[PDB]
This record gives sequence, C-alpha cells and structure tokens, in this order.
Amino acid sequence: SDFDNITTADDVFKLAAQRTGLSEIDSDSWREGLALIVDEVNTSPVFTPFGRQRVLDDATNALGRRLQVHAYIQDHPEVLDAPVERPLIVLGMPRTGTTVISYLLDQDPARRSLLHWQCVHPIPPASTETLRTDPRCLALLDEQRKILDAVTRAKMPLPHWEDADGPTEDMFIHNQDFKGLSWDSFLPTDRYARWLFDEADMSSTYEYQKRYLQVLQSTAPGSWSLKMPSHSVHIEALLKVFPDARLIWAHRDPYKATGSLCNLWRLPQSLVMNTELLDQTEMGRLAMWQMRYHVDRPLRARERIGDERFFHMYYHEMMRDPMDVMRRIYEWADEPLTAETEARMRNWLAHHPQDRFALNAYRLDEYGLTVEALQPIFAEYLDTFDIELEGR
Ligand SMILES: CCCCCCCCCCCCCCCC(=O)O
Repeated sequence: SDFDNITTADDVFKLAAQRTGLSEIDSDSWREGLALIVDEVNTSPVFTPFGRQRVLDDATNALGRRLQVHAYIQDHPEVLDAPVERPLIVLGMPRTGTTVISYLLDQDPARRSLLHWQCVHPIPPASTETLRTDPRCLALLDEQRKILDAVTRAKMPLPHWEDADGPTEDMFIHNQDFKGLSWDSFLPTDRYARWLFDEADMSSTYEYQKRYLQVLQSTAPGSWSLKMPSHSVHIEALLKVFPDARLIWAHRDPYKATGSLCNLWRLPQSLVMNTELLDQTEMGRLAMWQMRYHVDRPLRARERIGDERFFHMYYHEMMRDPMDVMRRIYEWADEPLTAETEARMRNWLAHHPQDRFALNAYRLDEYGLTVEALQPIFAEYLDTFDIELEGR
C-alpha cells in the first residue's frame, strides 16, 4: 500500500481493490475526475512529498468506499426499490453558518441525517438504534481522542463529528465519484474546479448519492435531511435525481462568506502544499469565481421553478432565534413538530451556545479583494434576498 508506483487513476483503483478485497464497480464515472487529481499531484511542484501521498491516500480510501457500496448493492438489489422521498436539502454558499440547523433537524427521531462515520465506513449499514453507538463510530471517536497529542500544538480545526456521530455534508459521498468541490481545496490550481463546474456531468454523482442513501435507509429508515453548499452549483443535476426535494436555501452576508471561504482554504493548503509557492491574492479571485456559481446557479433554477420550492434560512435569523426558524421550516415542509422533538431541539441549543451576531470588517485585503469588486457578483443576490450584512 505505497504511493511510489501510483502514476494513474487505474493504479489508485488497484490499491483500493487490494485494500477492500473487491474489484467490481458500477461504472466508469469515477475515472475522469480522479485522473485530473492524480495528474496534478504527480506534476505540480507545489505539493509536499507528504502532501502528495496524503491526497492519493484519501483518493484511495474514497474509491474504496465506492467499491464497498457496489459490492453491497449487488448482494442487496432490493435497497434500490425503496424510494428516497422529499429529502430536506440545505444548499447555498459555503460559510453561511448552517451548522445549527443540521443538528436541530437531527433531533427529530423520524428524520435521518448523513453521519460522518457513514462517509468513512458505510458498509454494512447500521440499525437506527445504533447510528451513534456502532463500533465503527466509536472507533472513529476513539482514534480521534487518540490524536490529542498535547505536543504544545493547538490542533487542526476539523475534528469532524462533534457529539457521538454528527451530520456531515454529501460532499463526502460525492468525492467518492471524484466530482466534489472538496478535492479542489487540496489542489494548487483551479483546473479541477473549472472542470467540475463547467464540464463534469453531475448525474453519475447524484445517482450515486441516491443509491448510497438507499443503502443507509435499508437498516435505518426515515426522511432524509441533507446538506452541502455546492448543491446550489449542481442544483440542476440534483433536481433531476431528487425532483421532489424540499430545498432550504441558506443565506448570509456574501462578502463575509467569501473572505471566510479563502480563509477556510488555508488549512488544507498547509497540510499538503508548500505554502510559500501560493499567492493568497490570487486565491481571492478563485473564491470570487466559485461564489458566483453558488448564487447564480440556484438563482436561475429559482426563476424557473418558483420561490415556493425553497425555504430561506438567514444567518441573522438563525442567531437571534433558531427555534422560530425551525417551526417555520416545519410549517413550510408541512410536517408536525412534536413536543418531544421541540424539547430535544431546545436541549441541544441550551448545551451549544452560538456566537452572537456581530459586525466586523470583512477585509478581503488578505486575499486581494474589496467589497467594491464583489458587489457585481452578488448584486442580484442581495437584491432578491433581504440579507442583514455584517460589514464595516
Ligand atoms: C461549496 C461547498 C459545497 C460542499 C460542502 C462540503 C465541503 C466542500 C468544500 C468546502 C469549501 C467550498 C469552496 C471550494 C473549496 C475547494 O475549492 O475545494
């Protein structure tokens, strides 16, 4: 299992087949994206020798999951017959501060959420009663606690999980088809991101997500609650696969979210790249380019299908009164918010105080941006949605 002889996407495949002990796969869709990633980790000089191995190791594990899910479905065709109806899906720009709602929806026992451990070890699926106590989940929690090296180091802002097994993004299902925006944050250039947004056919990916969800439902049934910012970008393919999707559009100051995006990228850049070869001023234009797709893709879809197909969740409303937003979400989704559930939601908020709404200078200077430069990108967006800014 070494990345010395990994030159092509097929080599990555062999390793994944080696590790998982499986060799059959559902299609060829995974190859195009993985080939772009591999070509870059091999050729780009910005990568640390370690960084290269890290990216290839993650790709291998991701592809291995794809292999594991395919073997399972073949042995359990019936899972494909059970529908995934009216999934609750949160989309929009990244850095909108949606974390709270994901956890609150997870408090409803009739609703299912995608937990991070299910994006690491999906097969075999667990029962509802054990979604948070399954040994694979516990093991993940323990080796997470088993990396708390007090070696005078802070950490690495991403202990993905929170409490015992929490909601995660569909991004970690999607990257298994190598058509997910997360891979781009591990790449020095924007070739992969431009391919993804302007060329990649996203159908294979969303079709894969549905199968994935059908496998998790088979042992732990319920109505799905999903999230992933770039669902906004790929909203057309999403609708194709989940035509009945109840879309929750998450909003927040676009200027703030943009600078926050650029900042978010620093962590993966520092984990696998020689940061001195990077230009943070150039990261600003990429973030700007990416944000444009995050607002226009869904804006066009909304113009076509109607505002009523969406629920608008504002960051400022989520801070001042989340419980109010929940009741309105439930009314809108026309579903009863039981007292038991409302209590769990309140109990969660009590134990998880949220950062008060505050206004500070965004300052995209650090990334070569200005509100004046971003204004045209979000002009329509800010004009159609009443967003409370956190500027100056
Ligand atoms: C817009 C993000 C949608 C997916 C949400 C799960 C995490 C994906 C990556 C988060 C950063 C999104 C912005 C682009 C980052 C990149 O270029 O990789």
